[PDB]
Amino acid sequence: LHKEPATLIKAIDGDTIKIMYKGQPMTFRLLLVDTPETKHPKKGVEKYGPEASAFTKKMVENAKKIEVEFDKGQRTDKYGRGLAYIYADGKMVNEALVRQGLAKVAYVYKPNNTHEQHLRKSEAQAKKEKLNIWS
Repeated sequence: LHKEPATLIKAIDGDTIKIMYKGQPMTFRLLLVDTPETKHPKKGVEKYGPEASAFTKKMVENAKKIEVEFDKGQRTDKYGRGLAYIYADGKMVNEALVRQGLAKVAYVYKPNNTHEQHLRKSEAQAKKEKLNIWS
């Protein structure tokens, strides 16, 4: 797995960010994490939804460099969204959200599950600290 440079275009939700990748605007979905949504299909603006959303947004908007890291499996989902680990200044956005109890580790689909263990380790820590979602 390789990190590739990308440019922020706009944060959309806790789990979705629009980025310029290899010169193309693309919507990216954060791999392996589910955050509460402000959009969400059925639901709507669930609890911690606005919180996860502001977290992702501040973190990617205040970064000097954003990098995209594809997993070993398919790289887009059925909506055309990129499936990646997103890094802000060397820090993985997907892990940061899980470490703060602002996301749960998702339904996992091999072979896109390389950082599954790391994330689960951060999820257990946030639960144990009883943070946000976990309180």
